[PDB]
Amino acid sequence: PHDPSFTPTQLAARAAYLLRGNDLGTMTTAAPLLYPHMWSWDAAFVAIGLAPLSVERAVVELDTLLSAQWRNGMIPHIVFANGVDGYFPGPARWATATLADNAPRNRLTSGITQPPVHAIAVQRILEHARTRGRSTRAVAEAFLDRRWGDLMRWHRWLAECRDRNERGRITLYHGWESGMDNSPRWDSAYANVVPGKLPEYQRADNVIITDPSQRPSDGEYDRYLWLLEEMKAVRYDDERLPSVMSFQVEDVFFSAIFSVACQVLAEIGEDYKRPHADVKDLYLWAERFRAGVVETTDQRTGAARDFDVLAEKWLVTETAAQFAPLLCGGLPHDRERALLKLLEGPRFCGHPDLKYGLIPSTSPVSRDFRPREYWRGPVWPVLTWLFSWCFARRGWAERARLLRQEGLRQASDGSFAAYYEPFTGEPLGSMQQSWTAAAVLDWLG
Amino acid sequence: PHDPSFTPTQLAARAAYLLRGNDLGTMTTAAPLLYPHMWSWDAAFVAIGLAPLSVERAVVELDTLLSAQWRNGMIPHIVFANGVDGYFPGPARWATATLADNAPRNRLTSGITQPPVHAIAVQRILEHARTRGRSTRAVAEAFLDRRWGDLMRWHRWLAECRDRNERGRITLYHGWESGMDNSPRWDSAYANVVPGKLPEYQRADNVIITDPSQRPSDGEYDRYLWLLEEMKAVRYDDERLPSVMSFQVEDVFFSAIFSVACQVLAEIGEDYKRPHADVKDLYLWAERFRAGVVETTDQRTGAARDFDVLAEKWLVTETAAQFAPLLCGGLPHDRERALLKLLEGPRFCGHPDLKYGLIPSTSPVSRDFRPREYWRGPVWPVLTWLFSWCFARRGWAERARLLRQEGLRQASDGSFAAYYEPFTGEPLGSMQQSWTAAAVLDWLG
Amino acid sequence: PHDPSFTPTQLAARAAYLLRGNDLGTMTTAAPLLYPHMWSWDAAFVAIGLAPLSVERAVVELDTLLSAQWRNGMIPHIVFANGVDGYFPGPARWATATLADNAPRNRLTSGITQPPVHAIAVQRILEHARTRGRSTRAVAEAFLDRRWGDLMRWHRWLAECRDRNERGRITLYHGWESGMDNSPRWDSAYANVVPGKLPEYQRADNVIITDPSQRPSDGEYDRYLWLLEEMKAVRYDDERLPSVMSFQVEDVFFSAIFSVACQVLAEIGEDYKRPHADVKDLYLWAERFRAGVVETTDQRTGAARDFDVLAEKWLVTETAAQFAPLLCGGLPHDRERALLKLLEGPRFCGHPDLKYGLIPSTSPVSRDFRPREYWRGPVWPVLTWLFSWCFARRGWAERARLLRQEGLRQASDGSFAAYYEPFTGEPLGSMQQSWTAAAVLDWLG
Amino acid sequence: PHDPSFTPTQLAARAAYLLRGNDLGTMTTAAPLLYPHMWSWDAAFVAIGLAPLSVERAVVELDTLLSAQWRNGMIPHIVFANGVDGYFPGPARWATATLADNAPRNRLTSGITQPPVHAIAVQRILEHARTRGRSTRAVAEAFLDRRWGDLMRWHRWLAECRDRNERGRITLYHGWESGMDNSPRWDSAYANVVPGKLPEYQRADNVIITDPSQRPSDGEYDRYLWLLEEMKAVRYDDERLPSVMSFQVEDVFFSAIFSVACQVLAEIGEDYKRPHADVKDLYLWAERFRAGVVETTDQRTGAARDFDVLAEKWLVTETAAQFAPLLCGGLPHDRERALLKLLEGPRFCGHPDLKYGLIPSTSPVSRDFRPREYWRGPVWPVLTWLFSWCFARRGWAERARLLRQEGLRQASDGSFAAYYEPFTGEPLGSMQQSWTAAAVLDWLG
Ligand SMILES: O=C(O)CO[C@H]1O[C@H](CO)[C@@H](O)[C@H](O)[C@H]1O
Ligand SMILES: O=C(O)CO[C@H]1O[C@H](CO)[C@@H](O)[C@H](O)[C@H]1O
Ligand SMILES: O=C(O)CO[C@H]1O[C@H](CO)[C@@H](O)[C@H](O)[C@H]1O
Ligand SMILES: O=C(O)CO[C@H]1O[C@H](CO)[C@@H](O)[C@H](O)[C@H]1O
Repeated sequence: PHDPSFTPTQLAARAAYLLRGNDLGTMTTAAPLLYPHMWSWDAAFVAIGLAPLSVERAVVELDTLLSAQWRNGMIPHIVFANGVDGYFPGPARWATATLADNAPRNRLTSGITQPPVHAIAVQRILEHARTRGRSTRAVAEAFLDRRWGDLMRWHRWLAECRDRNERGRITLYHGWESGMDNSPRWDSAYANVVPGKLPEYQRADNVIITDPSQRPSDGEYDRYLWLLEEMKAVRYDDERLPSVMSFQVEDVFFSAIFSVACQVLAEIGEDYKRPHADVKDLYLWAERFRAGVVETTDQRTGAARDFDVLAEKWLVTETAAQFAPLLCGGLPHDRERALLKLLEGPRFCGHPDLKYGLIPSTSPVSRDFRPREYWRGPVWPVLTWLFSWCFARRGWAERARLLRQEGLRQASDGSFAAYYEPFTGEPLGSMQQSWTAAAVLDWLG
Repeated sequence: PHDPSFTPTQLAARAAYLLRGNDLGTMTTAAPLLYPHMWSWDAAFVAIGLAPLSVERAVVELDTLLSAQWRNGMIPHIVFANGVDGYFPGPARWATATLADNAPRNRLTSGITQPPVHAIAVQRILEHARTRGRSTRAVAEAFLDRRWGDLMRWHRWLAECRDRNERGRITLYHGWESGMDNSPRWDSAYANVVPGKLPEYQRADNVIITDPSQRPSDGEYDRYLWLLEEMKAVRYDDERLPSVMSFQVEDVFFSAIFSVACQVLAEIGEDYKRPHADVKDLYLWAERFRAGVVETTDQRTGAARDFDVLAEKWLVTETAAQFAPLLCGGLPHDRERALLKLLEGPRFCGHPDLKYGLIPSTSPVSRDFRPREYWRGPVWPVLTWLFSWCFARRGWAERARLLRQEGLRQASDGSFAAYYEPFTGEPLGSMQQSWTAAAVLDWLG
Repeated sequence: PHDPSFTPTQLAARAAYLLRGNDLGTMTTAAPLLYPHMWSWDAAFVAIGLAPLSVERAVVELDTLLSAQWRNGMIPHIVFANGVDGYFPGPARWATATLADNAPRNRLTSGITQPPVHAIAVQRILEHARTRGRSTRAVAEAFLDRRWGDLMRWHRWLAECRDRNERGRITLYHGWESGMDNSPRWDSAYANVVPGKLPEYQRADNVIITDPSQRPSDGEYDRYLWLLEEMKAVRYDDERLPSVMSFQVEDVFFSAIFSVACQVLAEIGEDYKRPHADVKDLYLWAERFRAGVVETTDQRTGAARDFDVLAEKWLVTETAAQFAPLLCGGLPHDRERALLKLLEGPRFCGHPDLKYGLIPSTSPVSRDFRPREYWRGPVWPVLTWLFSWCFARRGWAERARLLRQEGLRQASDGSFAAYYEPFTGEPLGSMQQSWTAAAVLDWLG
Repeated sequence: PHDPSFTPTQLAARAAYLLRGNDLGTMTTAAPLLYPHMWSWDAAFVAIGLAPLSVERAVVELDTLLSAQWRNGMIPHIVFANGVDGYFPGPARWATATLADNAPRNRLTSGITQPPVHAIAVQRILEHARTRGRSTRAVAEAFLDRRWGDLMRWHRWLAECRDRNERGRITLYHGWESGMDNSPRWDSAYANVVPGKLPEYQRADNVIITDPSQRPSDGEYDRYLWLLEEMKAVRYDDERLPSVMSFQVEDVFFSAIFSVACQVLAEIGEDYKRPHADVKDLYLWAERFRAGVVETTDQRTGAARDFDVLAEKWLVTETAAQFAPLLCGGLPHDRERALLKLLEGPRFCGHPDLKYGLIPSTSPVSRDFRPREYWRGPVWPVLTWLFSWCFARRGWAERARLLRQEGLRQASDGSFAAYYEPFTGEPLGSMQQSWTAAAVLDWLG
């Protein structure tokens, strides 16, 4: 009644209880109702949240994700659970098992990718394992032995097939690959997707999630599905995709994450005596994509811009993706101070109506802002976690601590919502979201 | 390495993670390997540990236990899980489904009982539910509606069938019913059990638990099983059991718990407008068994004694059961001060070699003390929990806090062992014990 | 900014910082400017707050107060700091140094008393000292050797001089002695106090606290000061006050505190082998004042009433003092359930407009309620602490816990105010009150 | 008894209690009896410890130190408390009031300096103040207005007067200025200090700390005091010290601190709009001293070496000062990995006999190691704090965390010692050291 918040220990217990409840055996669902399968970057966050509970089970999560890796290195964004339906588009719609020569054997997966946060999860598992003694270190190190080459092939497929022109930015062929499906970032690119006649479909996500204010519209999923048809018509061939996709964007946030991931993976490889050629490639990619992120930035504010490859125009929007350069580094001193000022000022974390000092997914003063609508305004604990972890790595200890502290306060209701209304703090969307429990577990220490 | 202990939040998360991992769906195993079924007083502790995580699931645990209640009110001490084997004596050995007219339908259970801590679990669920708002209160109150009469019938069967002469003490027909199977308390009663030819058996608990120093011997399980044959030969008939059992003891610790349970259940019934006749009976039983506990006590020390009904002699041993009167109250002032002095002095919590200020199951200076052997010396977190909760209820706030604090320190290794070596703090016995996680969760708040 | 409150460690640090900043050397001021001297029941709370910081300095605080005890055993309610002004009425107005034959020789004091919480402070000092090792235990035990006789003389003075008819209630000759100067409890008794020729004066208290809504009015002060003239005219002679005092009330809250204090001090004397005749006297007084409190109570609700000795009339008001019987026990079971229901319902802690689940000094629905006016409504952390500590001693562990939780949450702003607006939570009166810091330190542990 | 340590809240409270008890009013003593005056780098730590208690009082502590700054910008290492004795050498021995033209007019000080951690204290004060609201921010900002020029003059004095050749390292004329009086770093430099006619004296430091194994020897003090005679003979003239001083060493640890401090103060001047020419100077010095530190380093391990200016020889010793480059950055990637390996391995933090995972002041395997002797081996919480804070600024969040965790665990005894025996954990030297309390308060948050 008077205080619906949970104590830190009650909150940690409930978060761990949620993670174990979402565990199907070898994979954790992204969320029981809305997302009853394994999602790629949710799984990396899940592995971080499991690392304080069981290094063995955190490793199993990544082991299961990488068993679904495509022949060519791509980590698909969904690994479908054995016979679980409920979700759409499902494996039948994707048809990767019969169409894609690179699809894995005895996993059903999607045909698209998602951001490479996995090296970060590996670092956190390693750091936990080193606090727990010899046998737990053995587990983490045996994992590195098993999966280092798979991780390299993941990073190499991004660097060679989604940055074909060595521009230092990752090209996406669907907004789902950004992790921020309905972000204002992609409105103008989706606006140029004109679909033909697409096979008949019954939407599945809105049956469970009632409120249309906290879900995407019906015109969105028509184009969302047309892109799937385009990929199918070329059997998900990497060499043919540029010739046919009606959606081709360089995602600057995805690219900054990849830069950071490369640097983290490189330092792991140094510490664990991995092949020198692998470490050298990872440092080369880290620097290339740092450079590719900085090339997009506004000269006065430092704001990073996405790039629409088909239209050949910078996508200028006011979302949290503008702060990509803060994650990977590389901006000139003055331009970075300018970007921190934007982050902390009234267009983002300093907006006077915000309940928490946290980063809204879209600026409240932007014309595209919708306080309830996924990535068009709400605050996402997973973004708070990622910014706070990257800020700590830049040496911004106090900024990272402020994000953690406000993130823990917002999460203390124990809804483990995927996102929160930025003004009222109302939990929104799916409750029971695995990666919000994971963020809380990693924060609480 | 330097500090193998977990922080309070890490420990709470791991405890909740263990409880959810031990959940079969509607019941929680007492321990994954050694005890893969539902045990009666473990389940009550499990429900307490679940109450901070999910009032709904805490209620389900007790709902599942009471669906196995016998026609006559007895709560059996094991509810066997659907088809899980591994344990012995199993349902085949017990044969209650075909022999006992009172056995439940579509549960497999044992034919013996275990201490009535369930009202305490109900209180803790109620107290949690009242902090969580209207819908969670509705769940707890709907449970009371469903199960109040079952709880009354539980208490009434103890009061009328295991205290047939209204002496205010519970008679047991097997040491397993005490919850402290191999306690020195029962050595002289087991010594008078001479068995015939008992059906051939292969012990199951020692296959998983290697060390014979932390398990009971082979002569113990021969008599343990002979008693089972005696109960079978009279189809578990309550009226016939006194005529035939070779083991009949009044358990003073069990009786003190029942007294406390009656008082707790009575106060619940007052608060939730249960029938007046039920509340009045519960207060009558609380006072009868308080009186029955006090009648056993040594006039100088207050130590409570068990009673061997067949031998007609007070069982004088130096175990933690001597402190039964401290739980239920009723001793004269001076005699209670004397008993607290014994509890805190060098024969128990004040012994100079103890690692924690906690109650050893048997006094280290006793001839029967074995530092590694179950209830013959080790410290059990479940006993710490129960003494600390009962002490708080007597108003001994500081004593209760000291027990909690030392219990949390001992448990901070995260083994969730059932018992610990009293001198070195080594975790012993089964790890992953549900009710040790439960105690930690309730303590941490 | 986004959350003004402090973490538990920051709060504990700031409480300790305040307590040391108010330390004049051997005494601690009740508040820096408003109350720049030693108050008697504040000093007990101060000693409780110092015990986790320094047992040696906690003992010093009580040594200093007891060095000011009158020759007849009275502990006076103010011990003035040498050569400190800024509080009225000061030493010159009281004129005890010149008029009172029983006043101390090396100290300047007031000529009235205050509630006997001192034994509770001695119990907290002893409980802290027992956890800290041998040299610290010796410090606490030497304090007992040195001051047990003084504590007995304090309790004996109250029992014989302020309960001359052995009614088991404490008579007060000034509302200041209740600790609740402007409580509605005293309104009708004050209306019968007619000041005669009262020598001129200027308040100093409302030059520091200038908001007129937070302190008593001029008219109330004229009566407060006139009572001093009546005492001074008989030179503070115990034997003459009944014949001359225009204010004579039996204070049931003070009486319940005394009952508890006697029982606490008796238990200490048993533990530390004090003379048996003293322990016997203390247990006798504990019971006598318990019965005297219960004798006052409403037959339906259990509410305790003060008694106007001059008017020979029960004083019926709706203040926190009604709950006196919950502190000391003694009510029939049914009427204590009713009384608890009154405490927890809409007239007190369950009032729907309260910011915290705490006890307002006057019921929000009483005609006498004033949300800002001292003891006429505001929430006082000192009352919270006493209720929570005494509840825990009754065995009401969850009730005590909830009051402690809500008190920490209210106190988390770090103002250390003496009282708070019950609806908005605004801190009122003087900031930096030592006994609020002390409550916070004891709660946080 | 069973666990001597304190909870985080009890520890925080006791740290704050100590800091306020050492407060003389406008300055805080370094330790009650041993160091009963204001030491310069202790005072910076004191200001860090006060910032979560009172921004106003933290600012006062730095105001008091800066009011004692010399006319040429030097911050002297002792500001003597008015009319306080018990420390030698006191104001009369130093004779700065009479001999030093640059000494302050309203203050008595020493005639040597100490490391410039002051800018780090200003950053912590500002970070605290930004979380506390408008009036508190104004207090911190007014401090900046009032003292920025003084801080610049401090940094400028070091950069121009103690690095006259622009080598980017700070020359010291007394081992006391390093903060590490008896470090093995200075042994060979001290062996070349020959006292002439040295006026008689009695130590006061080893009358308080009487165990001869914890303080420097008589022979060391004769050299310490003779250096004072050489300074006094040239009236503390910066321009003459190079010609007369028998002790002239470049201190690489002091130099790294200065590099960090310059960078911190530059960042503050940018945030708070200080003159651009000042920010430019600070960034220039930051880089110059970073390069001067790196120039000293071992080509294989990265270890930094001090330089004996008179002997023109690198000083190779195995102390914590070797790790100077980790504070300020600048090493090539490979050699910093080597240096981190040295810090974490068996020669320092990974030595198998260490009670805590902390940095001993001298390596346990060095011939110079002495487990009790001041800076020749003991673990100093001040070093832990500086390393952990600077590590976090490098982005090594887990390394910084581990040092903070081990430092809290060592400090949890509440002794607030300045240094600890590396193997047993025994607190050494003076208890009640303010800057250990300050580190604990900052760590606990
Ligand atoms: O891809 C989709 O169909 C839906 O995507 C949403 O759910 C995923 C699982 O939680 C997240 O991985 C995404 O970030 C989020 O936007
Ligand atoms: O009954 C048995 O066969 C074995 O009994 C042991 O295991 C049970 C499950 O943990 C506990 O309920 C008992 O207290 C404990 O003694
Ligand atoms: O006695 C007075 O003159 C003023 O009294 C107030 O201040 C005292 C010091 O905090 C408290 O002890 C009282 O309870 C409170 O009513
Ligand atoms: O300078 C001195 O005479 C004595 O020096 C010691 O005491 C100081 C105060 O704590 C510290 O600042 C030094 O680091 C430490 O070495």
